Parts: sequence; structure tokens; C-alpha cells
Amino acid sequence: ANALVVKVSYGGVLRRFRVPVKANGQLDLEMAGLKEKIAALFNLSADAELSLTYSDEDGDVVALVDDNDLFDVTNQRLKFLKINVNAG
Repeated sequence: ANALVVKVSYGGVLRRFRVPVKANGQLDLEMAGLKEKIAALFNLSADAELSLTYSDEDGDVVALVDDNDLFDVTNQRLKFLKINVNAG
């Protein structure tokens, strides 16, 4: 019945917000729902490209591209997700 704490950080200011999950177990948003949510925090122009890369369990710098890999963050069993923004 619990959320995933997501911390993002662009222009060297870390932020943090939470995202709930269903009863079923998947995250209750998608990338188009996510990337326009990040553009709210940072006052970025939404037409700009975002290059979002999270952290794996065993420390790789993975890419995010699709709602297929957002499913994987639940099964990855991470304590809090961290997503870096690279624009322009």
C-alpha cells in the first residue's frame, strides 16, 4: 500500500517526491506522465529533450526509454530511485 520515493537532480539541486503504487503492484504513472512531471519541478521547456538515467541495484548507470523499464523498477527492489536529467 506504499509509494516509491523518487529523488531527481538537475543543475545540482536534488529534489524529491513520491509516487504511489496500485494494489496489483505496478507504478501508477508512465513516461509521458513522468517527463511532464519533471518539467514542472525544474521550469524546463517541455519541448526540450530529456535523457533520464537511473541507478541499478548493482550500480550501473542504466537508461530510461519506455514503460517497459518502468515496470522493472518495482521488481528491482530498490530503496529509493534516483534519476538524473541531462538536457540540451
